Amino acid sequence: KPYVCERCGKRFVQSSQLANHIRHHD
Ligand SMILES: [Zn+2]
Repeated sequence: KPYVCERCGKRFVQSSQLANHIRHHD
């Protein structure tokens, strides 16, 4: 899955979790 945190370089299998991840960078 091409879903990686542009903000810290961590990626996720789930698009939801990646957005959840980056939501914590908001
Ligand atoms: Zn991140």
